[PDB]
Amino acid sequence: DALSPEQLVLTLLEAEPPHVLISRTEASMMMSLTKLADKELVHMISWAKKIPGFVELSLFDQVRLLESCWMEVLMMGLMWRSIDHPGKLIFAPDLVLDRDEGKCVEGILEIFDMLLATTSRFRELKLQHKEYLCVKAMILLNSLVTATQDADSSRKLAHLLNAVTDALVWVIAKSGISSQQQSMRLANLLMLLSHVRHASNKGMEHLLNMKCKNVVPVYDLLLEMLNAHVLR
Ligand SMILES: CC[C@@H]1Cc2cc(O)ccc2C2=C1c1ccc(O)cc1C[C@H]2CC
Repeated sequence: DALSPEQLVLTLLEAEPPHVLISRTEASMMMSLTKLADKELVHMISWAKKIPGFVELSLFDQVRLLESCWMEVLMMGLMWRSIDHPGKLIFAPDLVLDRDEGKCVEGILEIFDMLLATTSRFRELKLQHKEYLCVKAMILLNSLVTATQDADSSRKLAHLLNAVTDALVWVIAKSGISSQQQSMRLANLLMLLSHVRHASNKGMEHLLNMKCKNVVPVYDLLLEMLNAHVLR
């Protein structure tokens, strides 16, 4: 009964890690970002772990879920920090970027555009903090081929996702607005998610031709952290 709305929303509230800090030239940027990314991915795993039922899922599912959503989760987190600061992407209190500034990294601009844009749409939608938290967990749990041995784990996963989805519904209900407005809102929140998903996809295929030269691929960084903090 811990996967009840009120409980869950509170759990996510407390499970939220504190923003990482980082003092602030093509490569030099990738440096600071990669450095932050690594620092956030660690927190992400703790965050995941603190979600009701996650560590009870099969180890396979844990790795698969985290491997498949880190980009999107990082993106969602970026936008929320930079939701109230138009034209800017607040990677960290110190490190902040301007639209034009994005022209620095090879075509990272498209990602920047898509992001800055969607951030705006969320701002307009006046995204609430609790709405944000539920939506985030959804991404972790939602983002094909199922092995017989994984059957039970799958079954559970379905529940966690349903619960979090219900919690979001609940959070929207307490917003006070009319019933049909709740419907409309939920639909909207999900529409925008599809964008973030599309953006994070671009970002991946982007790294599928990344200048691995003066930086370390975040991939390798994650695969290592997983062996460290999820297997071991
Ligand atoms: C909007 C940048 C995106 C998401 C993000 C959020 C964050 O808080 C820290 C790092 C990142 C990275 C991204 C990204 C976007 C496109 C890529 O091909 C690779 C990456 C990896 C890192 C930047 C080192």
